[PDB]
Amino acid sequence: GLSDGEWQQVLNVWGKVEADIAGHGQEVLIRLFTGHPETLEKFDKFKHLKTEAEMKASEDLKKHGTVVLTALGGILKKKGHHEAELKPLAQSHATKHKIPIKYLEFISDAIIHVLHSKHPGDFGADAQGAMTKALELFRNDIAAKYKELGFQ
Ligand code: MNR
Repeated sequence: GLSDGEWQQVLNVWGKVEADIAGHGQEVLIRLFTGHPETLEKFDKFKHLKTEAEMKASEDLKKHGTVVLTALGGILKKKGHHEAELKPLAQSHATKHKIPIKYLEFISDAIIHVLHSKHPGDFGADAQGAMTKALELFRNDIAAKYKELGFQ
């Protein structure tokens, strides 16, 4: 797990996200979609978005970004005690949305990129280490649920 110090770093970084949840959410999804276009195909509501301009101009994409990061923030603030919060997410993503764990790796990487991009020089080595651990933990706990379900 993460140490108390590490959790404190994670939630300190998360302060940045909470000052502009929609802006961070939007940039994360744009980073995901642009770098990994196959991921767009998992969203019937975003498949029409043929350019990054269209993405940036989509109010509904920003709205979804807010839903996404609010859910992740809820999870993070549990500091690893997130079984109740994580289980239904794991299950909807495997069973309904059919999201391979690879795409969760992609979005983890996107969050790290976006934090650097929006806060250059203000996302230190220790912070990146802590946030990365927290995201791997999220990812790994989801992967356990995927295995249970036999979802690939
Ligand atoms: C590559 C694609 C996917 C990735 C990566 C991804 C990563 C993440 C993620 C990681 C930080 C969090 C937190 C996250 C959280 C959500 N997510 Mn998710 N998600 N996610 C979807 C694709 C993806 N998610 C799709 C598709 C829906 C349904 C969208 C619609 O309303 O049409 C959805 C829906 C949701 C919903 C709405 C409730 C539900 O359906 O369970 C939440 C909350």
